[PDB]
Amino acid sequence: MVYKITVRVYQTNPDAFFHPVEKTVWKYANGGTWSITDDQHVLTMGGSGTSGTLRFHADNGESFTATFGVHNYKRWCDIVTNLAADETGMVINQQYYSQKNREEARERQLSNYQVKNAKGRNFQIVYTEAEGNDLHANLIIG
Amino acid sequence: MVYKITVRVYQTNPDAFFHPVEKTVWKYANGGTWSITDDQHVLTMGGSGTSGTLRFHADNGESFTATFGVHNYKRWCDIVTNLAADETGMVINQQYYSQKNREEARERQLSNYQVKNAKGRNFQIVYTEAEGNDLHANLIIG
Repeated sequence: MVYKITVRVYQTNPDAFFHPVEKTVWKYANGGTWSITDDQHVLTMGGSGTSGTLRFHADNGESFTATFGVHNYKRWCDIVTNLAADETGMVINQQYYSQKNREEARERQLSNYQVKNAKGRNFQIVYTEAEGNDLHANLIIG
Repeated sequence: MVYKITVRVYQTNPDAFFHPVEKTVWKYANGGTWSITDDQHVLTMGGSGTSGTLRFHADNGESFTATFGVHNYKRWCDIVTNLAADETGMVINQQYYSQKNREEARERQLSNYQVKNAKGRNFQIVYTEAEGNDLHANLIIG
């Protein structure tokens, strides 16, 4: 059955402004689509076992990836900060199915995750609808 | 050596409606960003030698990828209409730097390319500004 993850982005700090610069979809479970409905990023997936990655960028150099997916019928999420120049969104998205620490993050099936970058800025994902096929999550930027 | 490719999408046939469902950026040349300015898709790249893939999807089931980038200081593009169910945009984008047939398609440095899918719908990419670091291309859907 189709899984959908609707993401709302909350920027709370005026000292920086992030905007999406990359939207990727993993190939498993017949892939999926990244779309927009009323300023909401909607990830529609063909089933459980795949994911999608949003990469954001602020004009001050700061950047992070926010990956949302469904592993064994349960939602998961992870945030990667301090990205290298050759660490684009498609690079990160694939790592959750090849790189050990990333695979463990997905297998944790978190309804919420929190991490900071080197500058101290906090990034959080919180699933407000954390069960079923219609998932909703807030992306909160500190 | 920063390159920018501005893409304008033209849909000419009311029997279908396509919309972007994936925007990827290849990791080479310090990667880059996919952005939006006045309904135009803007691919900014840190240098020559990388690319970005836009995957489009119609509600009838039709899909294709339009990849734009710079190879050897000249613009290039390619359209893939025979998307496998496990071939998302990030899959296609990487193949231009791993699969020989896609490598050759990139190294041809096309500023103009036309191709159809199995249903007979035509897809076209034309660079109206095919010179310099500020490149401009039309994506015309038949």
